[PDB]
Amino acid sequence: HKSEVAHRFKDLGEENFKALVLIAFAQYLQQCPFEDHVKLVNEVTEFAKTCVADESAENCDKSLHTLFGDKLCTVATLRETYGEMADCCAKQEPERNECFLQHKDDNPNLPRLVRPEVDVMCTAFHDNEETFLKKYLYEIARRHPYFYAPELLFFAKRYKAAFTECCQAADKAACLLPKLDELRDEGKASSAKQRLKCASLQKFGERAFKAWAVARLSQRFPKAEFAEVSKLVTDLTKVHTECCHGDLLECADDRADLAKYICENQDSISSKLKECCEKPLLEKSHCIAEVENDEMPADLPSLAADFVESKDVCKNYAEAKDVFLGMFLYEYARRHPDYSVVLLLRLAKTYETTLEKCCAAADPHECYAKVFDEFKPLVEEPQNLIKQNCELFEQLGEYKFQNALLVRYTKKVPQVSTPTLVEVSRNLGKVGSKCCKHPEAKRMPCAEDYLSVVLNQLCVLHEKTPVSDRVTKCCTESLVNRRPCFSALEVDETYVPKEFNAETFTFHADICTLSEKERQIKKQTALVELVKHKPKATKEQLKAVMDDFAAFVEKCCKADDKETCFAEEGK
Ligand SMILES: CSCC[C@H](NC(C)=O)C(=O)O
Ligand SMILES: CCCCCCCC(=O)O
Ligand SMILES: CCCCCCCC(=O)O
Repeated sequence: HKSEVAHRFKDLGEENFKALVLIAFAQYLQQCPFEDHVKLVNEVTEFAKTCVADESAENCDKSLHTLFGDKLCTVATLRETYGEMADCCAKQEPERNECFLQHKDDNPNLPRLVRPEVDVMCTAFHDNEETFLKKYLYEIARRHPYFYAPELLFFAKRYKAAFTECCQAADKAACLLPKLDELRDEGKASSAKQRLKCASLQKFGERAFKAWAVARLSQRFPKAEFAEVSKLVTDLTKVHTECCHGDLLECADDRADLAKYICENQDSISSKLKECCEKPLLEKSHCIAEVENDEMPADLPSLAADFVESKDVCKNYAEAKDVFLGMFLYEYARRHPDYSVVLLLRLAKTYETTLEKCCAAADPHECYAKVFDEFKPLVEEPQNLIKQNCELFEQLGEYKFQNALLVRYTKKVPQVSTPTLVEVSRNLGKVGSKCCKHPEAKRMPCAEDYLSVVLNQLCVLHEKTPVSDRVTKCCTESLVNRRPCFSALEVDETYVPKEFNAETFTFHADICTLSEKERQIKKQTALVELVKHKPKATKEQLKAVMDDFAAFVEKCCKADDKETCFAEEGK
């Protein structure tokens, strides 16, 4: 339309409009209190309704980023609270928007959300239901400034249905807590997953994201032709490009169009989409992003015919390189659902390098004749890591598997901060519980693509305050080689041991009131400092103090002397 705020308001509806606007303000301004954002969203909602009445009204023709950007600069003393971020309000679009994306804090030093009692939450949900949900959208968006905004509406919908169903049940806690705990675990999984898509677009460009899109969509939709996948790749790229840039209104509007196009052409795409297109609009897009791999068509020809033994290999490649390379990736991904997306990108990167080198000779066919043999070592490298690590996880258990990976990556890069090393290594142990139970046919695609997400978490957490050059090297190298780069790292011998500090290993009775999951994080934190202090400590010596630690906390917390057991054991 002529008025862009009117086009999104009419397409998204008023309810989703207010929600996405609140997510936009909370991701950009994360430290601003909840009451300040409510005023801004309502003033945008009031202004949006005036443009729906007449698209030729005042200020209705300006861009969505100028509107949202000007409103962000109206909150007084933004420089006082956010420091030097207000220097970017003195800029013009799209420069002002680019810096507002630069100041997004992945770790925004916010206090952990203390969860009130179930009856208190059910009371607040009954008092002001509209305010209760807005607090959920607000608190989540601050701590996850790259959250998939259309998905966050779905989490908010299930967060509402949880309180609607459980607050009427006799045992409210037995109903609500399993749903709230599952929503939190699934929520952080969606955030870290979406952060990889944004980091791929911002750091490596659209070209690196389209290659990822061609691979995963071909694995998931093997029956669709290349022109149909290229249509879905181009549209899906536009959706995530807008969401990562802050275009949350255009993003959710374009995802609804993509989910509508996919569901209207299921026969040309996949057979697994039938049961999910019967769901509501917000639930429909969620499942399609997680639907199972469609059965690949039987009797497919070997890829040597089209790409190795052909006369126009260099002719078609020189005419359209990225198109010819895109066809190779689509044809290789649809046939191998047992490969990870990242592995398929390495093979496509390997095949591209060969054509650039071999098509220059006078006899190109004789040069790239054994190009597919070059893929053999690349396929076996992740399989050996997953086979060895799953054997280590199955014989140790998740918590012990985290500690084993914790010491491993702490010795690899001891410069990274302890809180970053703890969270990343804890999520590095969850891949064992996630997909070491899978057979080898589905073990590699899930294990490695999960590692790319968790390693990218270490990438962005270290990007803000770079303390180690080896992490920065493996992060900015080539994205697809992030896991091999990190896995090929060895013990950092140049690292000097950190000086001793007795205040780090002191404790109080507050650890006893903490939850079991929060208590082991307190224990894993001391293990990182222990490995940093003694980088040459053997694996069994680390157990003696950690086994001493586990029994010493259980002994002190169970006894009657509140702070005497902890203080007397401070020697
Ligand atoms: C539970 S999340 C699993 C990862 C997600 N789904 C599948 C089927 O791969 C994805 O496409 O990346
Ligand atoms: C809106 C439907 C998008 C489907 C593509 C999902 C790709 C993925 O992340 O696996
Ligand atoms: C199931 C595979 C688990 C991989 C954990 C990290 C392995 C490494 O890079 O040392």
